[PDB]
Amino acid sequence: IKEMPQPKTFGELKNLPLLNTDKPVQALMKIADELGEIFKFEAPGRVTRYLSSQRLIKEACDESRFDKNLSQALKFVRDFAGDGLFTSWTHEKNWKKAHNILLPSFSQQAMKGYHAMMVDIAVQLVQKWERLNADEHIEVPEDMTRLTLDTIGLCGFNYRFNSFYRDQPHPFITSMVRALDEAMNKLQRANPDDPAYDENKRQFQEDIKVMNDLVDKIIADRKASGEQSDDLLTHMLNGKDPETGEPLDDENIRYQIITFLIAGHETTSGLLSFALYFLVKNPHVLQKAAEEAARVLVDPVPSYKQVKQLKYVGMVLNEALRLWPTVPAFSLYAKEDTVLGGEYPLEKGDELMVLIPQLHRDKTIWGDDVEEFRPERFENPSAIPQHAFKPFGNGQRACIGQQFALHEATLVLGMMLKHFDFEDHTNYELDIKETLTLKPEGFVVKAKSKKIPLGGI
Ligand code: HEM
Ligand SMILES: CCCCCCCCCCCCCCCC(=O)NCC(=O)O
Repeated sequence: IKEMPQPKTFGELKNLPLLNTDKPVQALMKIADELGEIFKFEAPGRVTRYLSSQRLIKEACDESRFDKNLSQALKFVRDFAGDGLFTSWTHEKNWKKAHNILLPSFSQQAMKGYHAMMVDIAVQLVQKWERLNADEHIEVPEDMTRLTLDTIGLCGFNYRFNSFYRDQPHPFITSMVRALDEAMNKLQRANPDDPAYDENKRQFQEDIKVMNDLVDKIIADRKASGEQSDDLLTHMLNGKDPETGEPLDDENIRYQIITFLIAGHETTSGLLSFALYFLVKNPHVLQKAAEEAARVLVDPVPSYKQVKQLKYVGMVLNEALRLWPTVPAFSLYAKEDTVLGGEYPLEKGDELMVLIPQLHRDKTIWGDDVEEFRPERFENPSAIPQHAFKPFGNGQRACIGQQFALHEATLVLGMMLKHFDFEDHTNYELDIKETLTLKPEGFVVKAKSKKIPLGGI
């Protein structure tokens, strides 16, 4: 047994005020650098322990001892995501039921079926950039969000957000971002119901209505449609769980739609933005990735098999996920009393937070050069020790859309690298914006076309 390190306190508020920053994860990473593999974080009537080492996180990932917990951030997101897959407890009937009903939507057969629609949106991104004038630059995260939101909309719901037809935000995105920002900001509130937050509450309810009005539109579009679809929404509306034999009810379907539109694009936009950022900051790595894209993507538009062949692009994405996993943490609770790492006693119900970016910087696993961007670390994924690399979470509660995200991002990054040479024209200083999720803010580049014709579709 050992005393646990803990950061600075603010009297009766304990550690709570440390979350009074617009960059909490980054603040927690700095605390982990100072305190080590584990530290306690107290708030009035609440406590959790932040883990940063693979040695302790591998134990936390033992599902016989710990189950997914809804962190305070997820409890706030649940106000609009309900018992959708991301914010449901493992023991709630609707978690396994929806998991069984929707898993087929991420099968290899399904991925092959989404490919053409991913190409449709990727072609729109490449055409936008080909059409820019000499003077112009690209707002990277903004365009990656256009791409990822449209891709989940089309592949998952046969709905076109038509984001490339807009210069300003879709009300959905504005409301989604503001809702996630509010959840993050509520983390530091000692008195959530003080009147000074009435405006925040009013705005939060307004943003939730906007998201629900969009769900209404997607559902109306499907009912009134003639096109026969067999996508995510088809399974949500018609699929039956093999175990219970039951389909989802209307309320849960609405929560899944909101969940998938948000989880199904926000983090992929972050991944693509960080990958491009690292590529322009590491010229030799960008050269290797571009060479592979040119060599592999020999047709007017990429085939599904060709995307699977973009090995180095895939390594680039994994190395971007290592340094800046866009869902930066996940939470666990102890199923029963147990001892963590042979020295930290936990009582049944105690919470743990896995700080993924810190796990990914564990020098005892990766070597000392953890801050370097080296895709080659992922040349042979099998040599990576179990539970050392966890950008998609753990076990039965791991990311259900992992393959969708990586196929979309590999396809798009491959096409980007094939069609343009990129320039960090402002020598951009990394600024990571936090809204629970992480993404570069203000990242801009110039893309000079290689003038390679694009195929139809
Ligand atoms: C590279 C982009 C992505 C990253 C880094 C990511 C990361 C994660 C992580 C860390 C979790 C576990 C959360 C926890 O334990 O609290 C998770 C869960 C989940 N993700 Fe992803 N994700 C990504 C893309 C996607 C996409 C594109 C979709 C939709 C197709 C998606 C849908 C989900 C859902 C529905 C869950 C909840 C699964 C369950 O518990 O049943 N994710 N993701
Ligand atoms: C409905 C799908 C929603 C997808 C959004 C995913 C975001 C999940 C982010 C995980 C939490 C980020 C951590 C924020 C900082 C922190 O340590 N908070 C402590 C806490 O929330 O208890």
